[PDB]
Amino acid sequence: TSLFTTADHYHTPLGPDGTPHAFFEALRDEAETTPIGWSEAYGGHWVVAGYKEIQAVIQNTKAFSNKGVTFPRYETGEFELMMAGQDDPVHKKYRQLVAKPFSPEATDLFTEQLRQSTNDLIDARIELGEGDAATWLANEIPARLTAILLGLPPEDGDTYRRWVWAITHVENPEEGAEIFAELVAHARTLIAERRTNPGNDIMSRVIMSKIDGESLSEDDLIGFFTILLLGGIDNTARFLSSVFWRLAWDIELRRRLIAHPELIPNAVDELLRFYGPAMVGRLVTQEVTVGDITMKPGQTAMLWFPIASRDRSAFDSPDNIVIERTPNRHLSLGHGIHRCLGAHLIRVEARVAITEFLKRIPEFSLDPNKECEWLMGQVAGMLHVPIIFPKGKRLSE
Ligand code: HEM
Ligand SMILES: CC1(C)O[C@]2(C)CC[C@H]1CC2
Repeated sequence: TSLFTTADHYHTPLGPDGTPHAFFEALRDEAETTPIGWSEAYGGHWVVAGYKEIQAVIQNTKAFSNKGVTFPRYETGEFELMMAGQDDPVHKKYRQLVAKPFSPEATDLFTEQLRQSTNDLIDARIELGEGDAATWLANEIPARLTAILLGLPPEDGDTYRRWVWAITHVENPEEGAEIFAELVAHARTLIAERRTNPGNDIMSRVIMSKIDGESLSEDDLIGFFTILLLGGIDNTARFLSSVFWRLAWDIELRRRLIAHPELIPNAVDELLRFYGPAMVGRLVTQEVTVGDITMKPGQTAMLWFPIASRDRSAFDSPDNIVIERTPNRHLSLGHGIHRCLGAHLIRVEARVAITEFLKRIPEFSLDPNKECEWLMGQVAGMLHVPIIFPKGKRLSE
């Protein structure tokens, strides 16, 4: 009996705790014998579970193309994801356009506004003594951050979330395409507006940019817009929700982060290893052998990062969250040329999220009368995290 045969990142068996982690652990155990397995899901594809096997695939850009980065493909109409859905040299040229504003020295400029924002969000419910940490904080912190990066109105998080849902989760493909078409319409307007009155934001920047003497097509710009929006409203929101969930019941982890704030960055790294929501696909472009398996052009490999992150040959006590873990060479933010662009910014954002929350609400728990909900997908993490806590006081009247 092989767990690879019906492995499906959108349909992962959930254990009693609410998460797919029992299943991830079982699959990790099997992968010690079989690091790469065939799944009959999505018409048939390779599932890459072993840590060193994922490293081998991800370093091989000659045989594995990022044209298959989403599998099954995200609903983005005729548009593609900039950087993430491209290979070199096209890929490298586009990333260079936004390398500078995503560098650590540039993104640190947001840190104090991130603290203020997180605190203002906490204000909204602290007097109430209950709330969904996902909808209330985990979703909102990166949505607002993302809106600032894209030069969008920060109060329209619900609109941006509807678009993201269409791209990633809506099942009816007519609706999904229709709703992605709305994004495109809003994106065209914004681009036209930044064209005449540019600002400091990333969109303004890329609109004013030039590759090989030529300005980018509108479709390219829409691609930039789309992936950046995804990085925030999907990936970060789900990661932060899972973290809030863990802190809600794991009183031992919680008291330590409060007692050792100097440990928070390292714990964020460990949390990324443990609750890293993402998996990515690769399109096989030439015959290639990895370990025991020979893959063929046209086939797709899903890189199951969460399983690699629990590989006993790469991490000691992989099933434990050890906040002092170092080094921690997890794959939650990718590796190689497609390594997460947000990287340092997401670390700072997670650090601030956690620090201010524990500072304001050091005691809380899961709501016994409302259900948690895990969202399965290529990006997987908690969607609803209802909590209760002793009523507090706002900082800002
Ligand atoms: C917890 C939050 C996040 C996680 C877990 C995550 C995960 C990842 C992973 C695993 C990759 C590798 C893709 C591959 O190998 O094909 C990647 C790439 C990428 N990420 Fe994210 N991400 C997060 C947040 C963000 C944010 C906030 C942004 C931007 C605002 C962003 C922008 C990008 C871009 C542009 C790429 C492609 C870079 C390239 O192709 O060179 N991400 N991400
Ligand atoms: C899952 C992940 C990491 O996020 C996006 C936005 C970028 C790369 C892939 C696919 C889509």
